[PDB]
Amino acid sequence: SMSVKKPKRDDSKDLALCSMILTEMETHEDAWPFLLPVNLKLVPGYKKVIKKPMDFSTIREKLSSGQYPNLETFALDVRLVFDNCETFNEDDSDIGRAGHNMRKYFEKKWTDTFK
Repeated sequence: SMSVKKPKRDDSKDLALCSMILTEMETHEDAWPFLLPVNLKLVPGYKKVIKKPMDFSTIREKLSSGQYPNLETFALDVRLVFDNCETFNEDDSDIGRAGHNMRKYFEKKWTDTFK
C-alpha cells in the first residue's frame, strides 16, 4: 500500500529472456501452424469464431516494439495462440496435436526460466 512495498523482483532481463523463449518456439518443428497470422480471407469461419487472433510473428513484432508492459502480458499472448488453436482444431489433427505439443514446450521453458 502507500509507502509499503514488497521487495523488488529483478525484471531487467525479462525482455531478453522472453525473446529467447520466442526464438525457441519459432524454431520448433511443430511451429508451422503458428508462424504467421491465419489468413482471414481464405479460412472459413476463422474471423467470426476467433475473437482475438494471435501468432508468433505478431508476438515478435509486439515484443520488438515495446508493446508488452510485463512478462505476464507476453505469456498471455503465447497462451492465446494455443487457446485459439484448441478452439478451432480437432485434438486428433496435425494442427491440433502441434498446438498441444507447443503449449507443453512453452510451459516448461516458462517455469524453468522464471519460476
